[PDB]
Amino acid sequence: PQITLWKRPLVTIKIGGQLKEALLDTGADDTVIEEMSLPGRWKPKMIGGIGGFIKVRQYDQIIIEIAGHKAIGTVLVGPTPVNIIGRNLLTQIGATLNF
Amino acid sequence: PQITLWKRPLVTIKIGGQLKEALLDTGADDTVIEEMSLPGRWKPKMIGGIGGFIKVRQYDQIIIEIAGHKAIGTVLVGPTPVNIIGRNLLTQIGATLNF
Ligand SMILES: CC(C)(C)NC(=O)[C@@H]1C[C@@H]2CCCC[C@@H]2CN1C[C@@H](O)[C@H](Cc1ccccc1)NC(=O)[C@H](CC(N)=O)NC(=O)c1ccc2ccccc2n1
Ligand SMILES: [Cl-]
Ligand SMILES: [Cl-]
Ligand SMILES: [Cl-]
Ligand SMILES: [Cl-]
Ligand code: NA
Ligand code: NA
Ligand code: NA
Repeated sequence: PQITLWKRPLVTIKIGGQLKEALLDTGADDTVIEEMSLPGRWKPKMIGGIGGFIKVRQYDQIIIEIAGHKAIGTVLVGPTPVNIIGRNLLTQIGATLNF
Repeated sequence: PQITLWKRPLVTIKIGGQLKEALLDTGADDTVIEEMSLPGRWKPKMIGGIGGFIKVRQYDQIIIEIAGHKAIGTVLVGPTPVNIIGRNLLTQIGATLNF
């Protein structure tokens, strides 16, 4: 599938067995998910955006499904306003920007 | 043209007669450029993202070139750490997300 950008590119994801909505974000290096209970070991990290940095929990090797595609990689969990799928997982699902 | 996402999707832009580098950002609603003198009328705005809000100057109807593509639209000028091309201009240059 090919998405225009007239609306936010929101898709369904599954993480921790839960369905959620998230933004496909080519401008994000990392994947940041809103506060949730997620099993697995983690470590503290800061991540930055406009407005400055926030403290998150970094979980490595998390299995996530993104619009039906399975990916495994690092997921950051913390007080983001919007769930973001960034380039570390967009590359694993084969997403590209075309134009 | 197809851009893979193993690295940040940075392109060259021309704005105000000056060349700059900017990120093609499907997760951004708006286009945000670092502090610069830009001629024209503007009005203040606040925009938000991962670390909170920043104040910007909103300029409408700015002529901009993005990776060789002309566009005319709203540019926000303020203390972003990275120049961002968001969906208001990605739709004009014909970008789509393919996965
Ligand atoms: C630019 C504006 C119009 C404000 N839009 C947004 O910021 C919306 C806000 C939405 C709701 C909150 C959750 C994020 C989403 C997506 N974003 C866009 C989104 O694409 C945003 C754009 C951006 C890129 C670079 C630097 C700053 C801002 N990316 C990000 O917020 C990601 C998050 C991350 N760590 O992966 N930041 C970066 O990948 C990133 C890269 C380089 C940096 C250098 C110094 C300082 C900060 C840096 N942040
Ligand atoms: Cl780390
Ligand atoms: Cl299944
Ligand atoms: Cl200047
Ligand atoms: Cl002027
Ligand atoms: Na789906
Ligand atoms: Na106007
Ligand atoms: Na794909």
